[PDB]
Amino acid sequence: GTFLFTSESVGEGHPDKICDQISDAVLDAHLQQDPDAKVACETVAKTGMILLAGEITSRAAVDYQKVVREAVKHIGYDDSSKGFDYKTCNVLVALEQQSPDIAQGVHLDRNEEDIGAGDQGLMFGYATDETEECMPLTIVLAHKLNAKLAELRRNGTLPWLRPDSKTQVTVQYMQDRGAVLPIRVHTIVISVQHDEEVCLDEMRDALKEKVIKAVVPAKYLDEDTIYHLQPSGRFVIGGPQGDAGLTGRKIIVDTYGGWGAHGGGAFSGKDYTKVDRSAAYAARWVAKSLVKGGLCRRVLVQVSYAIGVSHPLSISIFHYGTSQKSERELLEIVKKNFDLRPGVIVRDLDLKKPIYQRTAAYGHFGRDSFPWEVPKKLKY
Amino acid sequence: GTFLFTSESVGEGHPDKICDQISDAVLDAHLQQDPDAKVACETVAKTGMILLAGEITSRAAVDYQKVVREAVKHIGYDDSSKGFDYKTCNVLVALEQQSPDIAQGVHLDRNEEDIGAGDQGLMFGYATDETEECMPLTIVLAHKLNAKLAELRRNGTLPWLRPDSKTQVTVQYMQDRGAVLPIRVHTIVISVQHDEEVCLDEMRDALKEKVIKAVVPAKYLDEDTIYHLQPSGRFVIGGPQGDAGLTGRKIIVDTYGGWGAHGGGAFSGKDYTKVDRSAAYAARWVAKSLVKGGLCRRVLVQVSYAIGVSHPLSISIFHYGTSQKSERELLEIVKKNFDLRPGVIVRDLDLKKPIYQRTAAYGHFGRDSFPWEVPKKLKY
Amino acid sequence: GTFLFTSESVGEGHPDKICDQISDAVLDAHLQQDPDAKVACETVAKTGMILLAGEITSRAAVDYQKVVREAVKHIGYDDSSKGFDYKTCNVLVALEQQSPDIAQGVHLDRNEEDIGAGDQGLMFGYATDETEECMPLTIVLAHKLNAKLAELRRNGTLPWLRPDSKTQVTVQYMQDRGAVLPIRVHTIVISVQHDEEVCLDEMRDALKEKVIKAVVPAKYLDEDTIYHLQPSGRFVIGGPQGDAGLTGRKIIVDTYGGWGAHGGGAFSGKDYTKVDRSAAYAARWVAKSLVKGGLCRRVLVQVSYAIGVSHPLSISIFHYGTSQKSERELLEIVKKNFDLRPGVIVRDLDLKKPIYQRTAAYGHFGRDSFPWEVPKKLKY
Amino acid sequence: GTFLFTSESVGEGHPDKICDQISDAVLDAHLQQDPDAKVACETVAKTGMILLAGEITSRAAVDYQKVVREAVKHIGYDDSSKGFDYKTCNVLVALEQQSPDIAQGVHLDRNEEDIGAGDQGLMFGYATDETEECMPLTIVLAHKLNAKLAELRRNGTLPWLRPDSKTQVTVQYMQDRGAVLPIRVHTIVISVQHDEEVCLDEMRDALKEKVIKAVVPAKYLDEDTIYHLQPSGRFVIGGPQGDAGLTGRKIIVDTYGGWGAHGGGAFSGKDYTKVDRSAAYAARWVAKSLVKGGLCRRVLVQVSYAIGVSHPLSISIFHYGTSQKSERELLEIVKKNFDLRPGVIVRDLDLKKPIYQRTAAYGHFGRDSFPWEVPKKLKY
Ligand SMILES: CC[S@@+](CC[C@H](N)C(=O)O)C[C@H]1O[C@@H](n2cnc3c(N)ncnc32)[C@H](O)[C@@H]1O
Ligand SMILES: CC[S@@+](CC[C@H](N)C(=O)O)C[C@H]1O[C@@H](n2cnc3c(N)ncnc32)[C@H](O)[C@@H]1O
Ligand SMILES: CC[S@@+](CC[C@H](N)C(=O)O)C[C@H]1O[C@@H](n2cnc3c(N)ncnc32)[C@H](O)[C@@H]1O
Ligand SMILES: CC[S@@+](CC[C@H](N)C(=O)O)C[C@H]1O[C@@H](n2cnc3c(N)ncnc32)[C@H](O)[C@@H]1O
Ligand SMILES: [K+]
Ligand SMILES: [K+]
Ligand SMILES: [K+]
Ligand SMILES: [K+]
Ligand SMILES: [Mg+2]
Ligand SMILES: [Mg+2]
Ligand SMILES: [Mg+2]
Ligand SMILES: [Mg+2]
Ligand SMILES: [Mg+2]
Ligand SMILES: [Mg+2]
Ligand SMILES: [Mg+2]
Ligand SMILES: [Mg+2]
Repeated sequence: GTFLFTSESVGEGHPDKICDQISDAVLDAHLQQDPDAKVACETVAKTGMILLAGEITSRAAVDYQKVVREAVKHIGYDDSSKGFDYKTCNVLVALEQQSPDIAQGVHLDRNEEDIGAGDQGLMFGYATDETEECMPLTIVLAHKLNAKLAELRRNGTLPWLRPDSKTQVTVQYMQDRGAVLPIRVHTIVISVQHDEEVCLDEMRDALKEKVIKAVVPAKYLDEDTIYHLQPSGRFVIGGPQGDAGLTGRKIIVDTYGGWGAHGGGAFSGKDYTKVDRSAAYAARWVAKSLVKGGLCRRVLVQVSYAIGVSHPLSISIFHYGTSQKSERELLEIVKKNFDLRPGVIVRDLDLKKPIYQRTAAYGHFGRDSFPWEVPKKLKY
Repeated sequence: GTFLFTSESVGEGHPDKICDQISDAVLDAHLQQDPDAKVACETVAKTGMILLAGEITSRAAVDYQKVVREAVKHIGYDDSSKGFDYKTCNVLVALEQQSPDIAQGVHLDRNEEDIGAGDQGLMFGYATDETEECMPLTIVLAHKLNAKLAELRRNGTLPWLRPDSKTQVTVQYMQDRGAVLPIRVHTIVISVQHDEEVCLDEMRDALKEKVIKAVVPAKYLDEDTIYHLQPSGRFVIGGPQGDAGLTGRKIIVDTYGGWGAHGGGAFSGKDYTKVDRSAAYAARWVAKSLVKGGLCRRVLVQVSYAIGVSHPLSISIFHYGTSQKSERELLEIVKKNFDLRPGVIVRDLDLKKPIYQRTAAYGHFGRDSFPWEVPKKLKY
Repeated sequence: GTFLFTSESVGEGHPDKICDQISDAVLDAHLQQDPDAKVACETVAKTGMILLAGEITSRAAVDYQKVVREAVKHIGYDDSSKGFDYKTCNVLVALEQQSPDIAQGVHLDRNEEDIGAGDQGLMFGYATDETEECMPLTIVLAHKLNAKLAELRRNGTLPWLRPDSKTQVTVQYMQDRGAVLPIRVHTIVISVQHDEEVCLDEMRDALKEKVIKAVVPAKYLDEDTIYHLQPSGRFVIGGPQGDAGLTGRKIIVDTYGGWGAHGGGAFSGKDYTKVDRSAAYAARWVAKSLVKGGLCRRVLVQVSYAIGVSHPLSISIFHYGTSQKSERELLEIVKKNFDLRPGVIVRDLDLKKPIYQRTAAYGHFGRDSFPWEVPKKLKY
Repeated sequence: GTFLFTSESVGEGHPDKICDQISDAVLDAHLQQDPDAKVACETVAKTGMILLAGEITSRAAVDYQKVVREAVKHIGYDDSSKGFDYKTCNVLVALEQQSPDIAQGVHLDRNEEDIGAGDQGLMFGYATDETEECMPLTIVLAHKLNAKLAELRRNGTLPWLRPDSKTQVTVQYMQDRGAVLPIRVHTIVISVQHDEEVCLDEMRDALKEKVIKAVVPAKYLDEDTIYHLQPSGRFVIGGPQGDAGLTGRKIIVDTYGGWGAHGGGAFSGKDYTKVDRSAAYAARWVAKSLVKGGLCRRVLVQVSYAIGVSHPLSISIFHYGTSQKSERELLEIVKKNFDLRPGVIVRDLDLKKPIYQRTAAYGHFGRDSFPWEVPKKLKY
């Protein structure tokens, strides 16, 4: 009856997450001036370099140097001794207008409600009753361990901490009629960039006492729990200097930590016409509405689109046997209650608001104060 | 009892797939000279630009200009009229050595069998008895539609075709005791870059008669099947000019098309010490061995690692109720029969051989002549 | 009594000259919207790449992709078969604001007439009565040979010509009391990029009959004149693909072809507060005013500046013995008649007008319709 | 009888000079392994970025990251607080092979002595008896002021100094039968990058007492000498962050500070087949041999070449009336005594030795221990 499941998360200074945050800072900067900006901004990070590459058509006047450098400052990379500095890094820009062939097929001369999907693709939403926020415990804990590191770095409790971090949590679960019940934490991994001066034993002691014990309820930890803390032994070189970063290379950290499924599309740097984002957000909204509405305990929702077509091509519901209603019955409830055209999702979820930089670390789901996390009351 | 599932694939000239192929061309070039090369090569593509960024420590002498340009030539981008040309594009290189802090924690002064995982992470393998190659029909068909386009482009049957393409296939399935049985094709999408001179009606006629009807068995197509062929209406601008590409932004196309699960790690540009690749390949091998061995009809396998630790932290088996044996029983069979340390996987699957460029389009799984696709005979 | 002197020139598609033209296209684009734009734009060209690097503080909204690509189109690089294409090349931008430390020292809170020099430096102007335009015959002929090539390329007379070209002219002169008198052309070199299909003998025949004989008066050519036409034997690979280009690497071609002197400063990509440009233009104006005013036959003028100081630090006149007046007397005439503060030069020479792209090939001096080429009437 | 002349120099951390030093570090790195390396390496510097662009064909295996970063370390940019750091800056490489069309025209299948010039162009050498090193006093003093700043920076006397500096020296001269005699220093400018903490009055006091008075003989300074010390008032932002740098943008600082003449060609990043360097070095050698041989007091030498042709196209001697021999007589002495083919100059001046990084700051001429500064004994 029991099994293991593992999820990971990364910190705000992880090189891939730096790129996601920058891409969404750029998106927000455009939306502040032009709510209808078309944005597809990829970021690449390596030693001393932020490169912006992609397509933007917008009426906004954006200072890319300022936006990029302020985002990196916020993350905490402000000195060459940390391996990266917002004041002195290179910022290169290779941005062009959106292809007119895409524009004519997707949104030119179309009513906002009837805007075509900005691309083809598939997307999944997922929800589980195992936590109040309707997310897997494995990823919730992984995120919280990274957030605790940032907190202790920023308040001076552990001044040897740097911004680049990774965590991983293995939980032992019991099966419960298709739902899952967390029993204990089996293994925790933490790797975090650090200054030259602190030794390994001090780091491992702090990671156990001030990070893990501050985040994970004691009821989940026991004599058998395995700890891999600074398992490489040394992590002075970090950030983009240690490892190249790219936008959209943490798509499982951004979503459900391996639970449910993923259709492949990245979120960050994209406006609402890119269904990779808007439709994945709507699918989460559907999944969370089904669980918080008491129709099931655990659920996966698939949707798909074709470029230039407003309505989804397919919708599917998988409830793992956790509902008295059939999956067909749930599908019909979803069809009666949701309009999954991108031009309607934008209204329902306020997707022209410049709130995207907030989403780009610690996961897009199970977080405070987003429209896709507020359940819709269902009629049936 | 029936449901829809959708998967996509992309062609060799899709900008993300260009980057995956280049990253693996670079990997292969190093492995040809130095079997123990440590490679973490990211590629970025935009109008007129290939950028290499990442970390390589190798004894090989590699001409990056030649490797990159030959890969782009193979894909078919050989003239400015197509939007990209291997002869005249910019190739920029920002490659450094692997971090010594990583090297000391992972492989320096370690026995090959006892090499630590090159990073933390989670990985999944999947197999399904619905096709002989043990892959989902949705993605098999999607891949084959892109390969047919490349074939007809290269043999001059449809000389208006360009290298950038995307396909998407929705299949109606029936449930069968946890396994899945394909009934019909519900919807097909094809978008492909084209020359200025061909009209939309000629393209849509050719896409139906010479591509779809040449790939999809007639038994799956009927009067109700939906066709979205060149749904944007125009796709002259394409390749990196139309849309920026990055390595590792097609991870679901590379694997199972939404079926099973994904741990988040990209494959291309990485040597065998990066468990994102080696352990995902081994997990496929386990999944396919369980199905071809008659122990189940459909199966998902999770594994996870910590950086610097050779043995996996967790292993999990999910059989969807398609075995007479318990999941615990299958886990014990897997533990008795496989050694999932990266330093052993490398031997079993010949992962120092320069065969990776072959994997970087049309999916890494269900393909001819790879060691991870040859089942292991199981003792129990 | 006789001696040789040699000067060179390059065509509009020479890689260095591509960069000068782009830098001045960017300058003009800013000046069209903001006459007080502070611009220091460097351009770099290599295979498939235009990079903009430098400092701009301006109220203008400039589309750098459009400006760069239109400039390259004008030059004639419009197909991958020519080695470079404005439609498909990479354009990268690394532009920041002008340093506030420079701004505060040079122009903030200063009256326009009393603006400080934007940098330290030295500059020279030169004029010679040997041609009506008051320029050395060697460089006048070199420029005209490149312009003839562009003409015959653009009108289809020699359709095998490509935009990248270089010329060089050696003239035998006689001394005449410090002035110089051209006697004959001693040697001509022409190298020009060409298509694969034309042979060397056809090219050399055309270069003699349709280019040289169309430009150089027959009185200068004789049986002893030496011709080095396509002396490398093959020049198919050309433009940035053959040789990297940078802004400000043709400063002698831009000025006097080795005659007179040079202080080292580049012209292109710089607004009027950069005395490298404004003061060199004023010094030409002084030199040409002295010669056209009948005060001398040949003259060199030096000026110099310190950053943040409005008046020149030094002014010097060298007349080669070609005046009845002393050099001291000429210096006093120049001091009475010219105000060489950058904030006054800007008024006199209309240096906020967007006419700089015009200057960036075929030399900045001896050209039609520039204020620095119209003599000032001198009082003394 | 008296006149002013002004020359400038820049420090090792001036952004243009950073690029020259890097380009020559790369050249030296290749020559250490392959004496016949063909090198044309341009460097570009901006905030956080070193870009290498150009053409190299060589048997050497060069680590461009190491070479670039070590050069920047030597200069003194080792912390983000100084505006640039060798440890954390971006290094990008866009290097290709030399064009085969150039190679076939210049050196393939040719005897070393009969190698063609690597390009067309003109070059000048100059010498003056006004100093023992046969250089203009104006530029000698300007160089020495920058070297003094570097000395006091590096020994901790003035720890507020940073690596980016510029100087300028105006000397009052008397005419002496075509030669020039220095009388006094008229004006000195010094601008140097500095830390936030030092005030302007302390800087100006130190610049006068510890720099100027330590370099310039007191006999040249008097009550009328003008001092412009930190004339901008503030220079905290500096190096590539303050101003973009490029290779070959200090060609007058590299040579004669405005005296004599310049043909336009840059020196740094080029092997001996590029006559811009080898022939300019030989022309200096000729000029210095004429002066040290007692044939004249001041002399200018022009040479020119065509690509693919070994012998110069023209040679000219201008002695300013400082010889009893005619210029024709001096030309014939030069022709009898020198062989100015690049394949002979290489032997005479040891131009395959990796000593070029040494030349790339403080001028290429008048410096200790170079073959072009050792006079040839002349037969006539
Ligand atoms: C796995 C190291 S790196 C990925 C592999 C690397 N591209 C290579 O060249 O081998 C991925 C992430 O892991 C973290 N990291 C970096 N250095 C260390 C280190 N010395 N120890 C532990 N973790 C580290 C950072 O987040 C980094 O982005
Ligand atoms: C969805 C177009 S693009 C992704 C959106 C784009 N970044 C934007 O700026 O809007 C993704 C892929 O879709 C394909 N594509 C490109 N142009 C067209 C087009 N005009 N019609 C249909 N498909 C197209 C290519 O594979 C391309 O990489
Ligand atoms: C001297 C060739 S290149 C400068 C040298 C080059 N960097 C190298 O790597 O050897 C300078 C210029 O010369 C012209 N050029 C280019 N190819 C040829 C050629 N094959 N024959 C004659 N001239 C040529 C172009 O203007 C070019 O910018
Ligand atoms: C003239 C400043 S800059 C050239 C102009 C600049 N591109 C602009 O955007 O206005 C040239 C050189 O001058 C020195 N410099 C930089 N900042 C200052 C400053 N604040 N005061 C004095 N000199 C300075 C450095 O060597 C620099 O490369
Ligand atoms: K990476
Ligand atoms: K993209
Ligand atoms: K060059
Ligand atoms: K500059
Ligand atoms: Mg990554
Ligand atoms: Mg997608
Ligand atoms: Mg993509
Ligand atoms: Mg990973
Ligand atoms: Mg050049
Ligand atoms: Mg200057
Ligand atoms: Mg400069
Ligand atoms: Mg030259």
